[PDB]
Amino acid sequence: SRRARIERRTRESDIVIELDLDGTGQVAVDTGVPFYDHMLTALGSHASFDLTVRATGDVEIEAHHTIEDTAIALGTALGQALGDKRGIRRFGDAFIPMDETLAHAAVDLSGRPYCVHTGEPDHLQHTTIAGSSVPYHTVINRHVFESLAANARIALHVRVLYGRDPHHITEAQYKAVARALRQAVEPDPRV
Amino acid sequence: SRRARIERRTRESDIVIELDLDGTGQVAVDTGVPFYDHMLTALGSHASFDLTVRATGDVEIEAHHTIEDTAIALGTALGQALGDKRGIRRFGDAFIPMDETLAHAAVDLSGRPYCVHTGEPDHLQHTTIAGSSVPYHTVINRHVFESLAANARIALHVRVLYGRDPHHITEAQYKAVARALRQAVEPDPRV
Amino acid sequence: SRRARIERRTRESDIVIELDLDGTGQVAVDTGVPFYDHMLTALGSHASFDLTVRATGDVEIEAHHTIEDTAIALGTALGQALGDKRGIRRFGDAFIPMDETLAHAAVDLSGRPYCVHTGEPDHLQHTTIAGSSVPYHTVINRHVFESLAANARIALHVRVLYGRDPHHITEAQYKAVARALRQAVEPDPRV
Amino acid sequence: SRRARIERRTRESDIVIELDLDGTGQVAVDTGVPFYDHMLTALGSHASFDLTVRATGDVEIEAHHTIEDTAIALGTALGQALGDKRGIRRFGDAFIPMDETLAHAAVDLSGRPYCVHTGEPDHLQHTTIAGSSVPYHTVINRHVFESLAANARIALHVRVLYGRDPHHITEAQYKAVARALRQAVEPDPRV
Amino acid sequence: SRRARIERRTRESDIVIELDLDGTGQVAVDTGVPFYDHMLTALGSHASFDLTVRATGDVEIEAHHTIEDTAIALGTALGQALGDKRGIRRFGDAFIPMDETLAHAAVDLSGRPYCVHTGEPDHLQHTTIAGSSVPYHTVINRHVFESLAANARIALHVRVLYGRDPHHITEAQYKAVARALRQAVEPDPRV
Amino acid sequence: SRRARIERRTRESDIVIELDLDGTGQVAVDTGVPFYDHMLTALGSHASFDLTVRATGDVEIEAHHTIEDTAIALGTALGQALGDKRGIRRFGDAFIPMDETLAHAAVDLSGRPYCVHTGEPDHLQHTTIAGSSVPYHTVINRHVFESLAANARIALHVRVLYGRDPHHITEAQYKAVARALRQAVEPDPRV
Ligand SMILES: O=P(O)(O)OC[C@@H](O)[C@@H](O)c1cnc[nH]1
Ligand SMILES: O=P(O)(O)OC[C@@H](O)[C@@H](O)c1cnc[nH]1
Ligand SMILES: O=P(O)(O)OC[C@@H](O)[C@@H](O)c1cnc[nH]1
Ligand SMILES: O=P(O)(O)OC[C@@H](O)[C@@H](O)c1cnc[nH]1
Ligand SMILES: O=P(O)(O)OC[C@@H](O)[C@@H](O)c1cnc[nH]1
Ligand SMILES: O=P(O)(O)OC[C@@H](O)[C@@H](O)c1cnc[nH]1
Ligand SMILES: [Mn+2]
Ligand SMILES: [Mn+2]
Ligand SMILES: [Mn+2]
Ligand SMILES: [Mn+2]
Ligand SMILES: [Mn+2]
Ligand SMILES: [Mn+2]
Ligand SMILES: [Mn+2]
Ligand SMILES: [Mn+2]
Ligand SMILES: [Mn+2]
Ligand SMILES: [Mn+2]
Ligand SMILES: [Mn+2]
Ligand SMILES: [Mn+2]
Ligand SMILES: [Mn+2]
Ligand SMILES: [Mn+2]
Repeated sequence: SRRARIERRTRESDIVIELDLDGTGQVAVDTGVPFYDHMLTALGSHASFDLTVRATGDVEIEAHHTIEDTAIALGTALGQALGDKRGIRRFGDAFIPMDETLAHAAVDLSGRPYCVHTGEPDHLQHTTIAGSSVPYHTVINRHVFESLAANARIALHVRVLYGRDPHHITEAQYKAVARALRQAVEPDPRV
Repeated sequence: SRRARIERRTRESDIVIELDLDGTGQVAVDTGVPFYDHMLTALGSHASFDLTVRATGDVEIEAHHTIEDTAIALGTALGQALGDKRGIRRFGDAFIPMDETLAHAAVDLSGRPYCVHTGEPDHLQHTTIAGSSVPYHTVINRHVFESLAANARIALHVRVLYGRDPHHITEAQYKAVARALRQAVEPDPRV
Repeated sequence: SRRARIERRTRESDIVIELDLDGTGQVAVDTGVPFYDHMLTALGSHASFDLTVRATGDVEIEAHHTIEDTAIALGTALGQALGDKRGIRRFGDAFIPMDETLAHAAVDLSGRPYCVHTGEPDHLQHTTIAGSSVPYHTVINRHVFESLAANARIALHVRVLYGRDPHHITEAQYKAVARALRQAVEPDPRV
Repeated sequence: SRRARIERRTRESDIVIELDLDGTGQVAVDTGVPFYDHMLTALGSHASFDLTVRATGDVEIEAHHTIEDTAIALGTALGQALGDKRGIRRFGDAFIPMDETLAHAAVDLSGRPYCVHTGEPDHLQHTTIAGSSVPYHTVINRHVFESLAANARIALHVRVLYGRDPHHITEAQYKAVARALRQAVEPDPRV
Repeated sequence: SRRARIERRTRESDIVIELDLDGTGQVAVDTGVPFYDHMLTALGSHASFDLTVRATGDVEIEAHHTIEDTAIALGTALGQALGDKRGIRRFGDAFIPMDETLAHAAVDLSGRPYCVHTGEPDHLQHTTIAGSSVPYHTVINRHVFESLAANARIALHVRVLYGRDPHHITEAQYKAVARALRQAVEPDPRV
Repeated sequence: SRRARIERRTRESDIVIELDLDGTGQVAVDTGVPFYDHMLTALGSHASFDLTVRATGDVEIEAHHTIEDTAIALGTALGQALGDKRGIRRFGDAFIPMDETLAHAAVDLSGRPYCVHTGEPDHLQHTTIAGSSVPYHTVINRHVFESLAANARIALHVRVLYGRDPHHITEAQYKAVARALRQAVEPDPRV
């Protein structure tokens, strides 16, 4: 009903997105960038989407291109699956506490494409989250939310009220966008 | 059931308000102040009210008196239609992104009359929104929310988190009050 | 179903808590600290809990010990009654206007124990709310929210956006925690 | 062996102190000032003294005189019970965390009478801890430590590294003095 | 006598902790995060615990989850092994110089769960300690001490008085917690 | 058992040190610099060393050379007497109140040579302590602690928390190093 399959094949990467807005958190994400996988799994789960994301890109250079193309593809999927947007809440927002962190997101689904990202501590502009694989530079967080908003054609405002740990600060934001989405996407029993 | 008809006839103006709290956004507003009409149409629509507003006043002087009397009348209608206020959510709030702007409103419907309006950029104290008709001075925004809160006898807190365009800044606030209202006015399945 | 009875007997005090998460605001609180009684009655009521709190302690010293033990016991009750936490909203938040005051609370019920309390004016660190009985020092507000979060094992973020009156500032916070709780505790029709 | 009984009868008050340095925390304190009782019970207990304090004074005026005379008497008892001070550690110190508070105390038992009290937040100069009885003004904390040091004829340095709650800030200090005392008073197996 | 075995199996990780408070520094730690292994080996050794820690987690994402779960499990073990806490010193503290660094830790074992971490230079919020394996982001230090304190249900105050090298700054803190623990955990010959 | 005899013959001075770590404060110090004698007598006594120091140098120039050579020799003695350092506490620290002054010292005996000296008031960089004999310039305090740490091959951190009198400020530091030493040097019943 509200589903979309998006294939995005660029020089730098290969993306397949399968999205059902009216899901139960059946989410599977593999991008070659494990922390990104973790963030997108949280987003799909907490938005109660069913979501598959398969992506392979030029991670030898760094995660940037793959992360960006994936977000673009995902935003495109979101718009398509939304369709005419009639009968929905339209607006949604959510606060996410995560230990010391508090993040917030608000959305207007029928609003024009726009992203405002504020409150993220300055050290996240040069912070790396690294494991045994391809690392994630948190400076990309903004890029993701902008790409997503621009291709879903929605208004997305993401705020960090405060926080210290970069993992918490980032996950809380992704989760906040997710629940904001979940709320806004739901059928509105009055309109 | 939760309806009210208010007629307010002063030296400066003539107002008729017809309000149904449990509506579907059937809204018709004509005050002689087209931007005000636009704001009140948004308020009624996004609050899921059914709302008629017919007003004629001394617009040769400026919109102030008509805008004020209308808000007073509308607040009075809101209180009357609310009645004993039993069984309702009581509290409501809403975030409204509008391009670069983010506005918020929170309400307590059984709280004592009170309005706090904060965060609006200083240039809105002397900004005019002008078209082919009677203009709207944004400095009035505050006046409207205060008049509304005082006559509905509710607690109304309106915030602009940030914003640049005066049209966006104002509409986002009106819309925020609307959805806050809509939430608070709804029947609460537990109380 | 989601109920708990907690008895907490220390050197300083004696506490009995009876808690039903799925209640209708049937609340009875007696701690020897009337303003605390007032705050906890508001918390239980606005959270739509059914709640009994009977407590006797060393109020000759001051309210601190009794207030603290009670909050610990109450948090313990909340955790127990929550049980495995499956099927619930998990996240909740609420804004509470109270005349000039605006307070907010956000919760993550499956999050790790954590409390962040911010925005409370400095004069509440040495303010007393006094009547004909045992007085309440508002500096304790923080202590209460921390104790509650630590023993329910949840993430609790409480904010005062602004305010002047200490009674309003405190009640608005207690009420905000209550509605945040109420939301987060509710069954989620999708998970 | 290291015991002392002190009776101090002034215009303002009546004090009896019974002190055994080599005790097990058998402590009983009654001054008419319940919070003071609580602080002195903690001091005796954590210092592993056996301690009886019976005091009646002019509490209609306020606790000051009684609190002061008691501390003087207690310091006098400490000196007497110490006697020639041979064979002891002489020096002692202790850190006391108490939730958000951290306090410290260091002592030189054979040093000349001296007290330095630092780091206590400014609002404790006008803070009251009040219950159902005679209240305790925290501004007195300093007075107590000075009186104690002057009459035991020792060097006593009390610090608050940080803290917020006045009950915690005060109790942590009393407890810190207690454990510092306990350490310094102990027989030194080398001297 | 004072031992505990804790198994903690989450989505993100698998932890087994074996803890004897009354040990001789027989410590074996393997978490997949070699620097963490180094820190926990120092903690167990300097606390004179006997300690086994076996942990496997989602280090492809980064060390965070594994580090956190391990600390939670370890804190839980500490509490269990502590049992009723009767007859012990209760309080402990230790200074650790490490070349240019000076760190301190103080504990109250019967105090309520609480952690205050202060004095760590700002560049440790975005510093990485990297070798041939999974890296360690020092921003996590705080997270570890908080998790540990919350699950052992103790008061833990960790301070860096000063320091420059992140390895020294971190190890000195872990070692300080260890010796503070060791002291506080010991049988008290007077209580 | 843990003893050392050091003879240090330079152009500027002649030093003989006899050191027993496991002593009873049998101390005799003669350097031609009476205040230095006083400081070293305090150090040996409060460290419970047995210590003989005989030194003659070029005091016509000033005390510097003799004070320095003596400290070097003493540090060398400390290291030698320490030997393999097995079975000892390793870490030690001590607070020394002295009227208005509070000083602290912490040591790591198996740590690499390092000295950090902080908190000493600026006027001690040009202060003289003078009597009927060769004077002592307090600026040398630092030099002494550095020389001592470098030749004993230990980590020595000396702090003045506060103080006014240069005699007190200096003696408190020497005494603090002494008790820190005494603690760290003692046999550890667990390692
Ligand atoms: O909190 P959640 O259960 O949604 O997620 C698991 C959580 O343990 C993990 O994502 C995380 C916790 N702290 C940083 N990352
Ligand atoms: O965004 P809405 O569809 O609620 O409203 C129409 C919108 O295009 C218009 O009100 C507006 C857009 N920017 C300023 N004003
Ligand atoms: O506002 P409520 O009806 O939830 O509560 C009664 C209210 O009148 C009282 O609690 C109060 C009003 N101002 C300070 N305290
Ligand atoms: O922490 P202790 O057990 O020494 O003391 C009891 C404690 O619960 C009480 O004195 C207190 C706790 N917070 C303020 N006062
Ligand atoms: O100082 P210890 O012997 O406890 O630890 C060995 C030490 O050489 C090593 O842990 C280290 C030294 N500097 C940074 N790390
Ligand atoms: O305080 P002690 O007994 O360790 O030392 C004697 C003391 O009287 C003397 O060293 C001194 C006192 N004030 C400055 N110097
Ligand atoms: Mn890009
Ligand atoms: Mn907000
Ligand atoms: Mn995570
Ligand atoms: Mn007007
Ligand atoms: Mn418009
Ligand atoms: Mn407390
Ligand atoms: Mn009230
Ligand atoms: Mn006095
Ligand atoms: Mn207390
Ligand atoms: Mn975490
Ligand atoms: Mn210190
Ligand atoms: Mn190391
Ligand atoms: Mn030199
Ligand atoms: Mn002297």
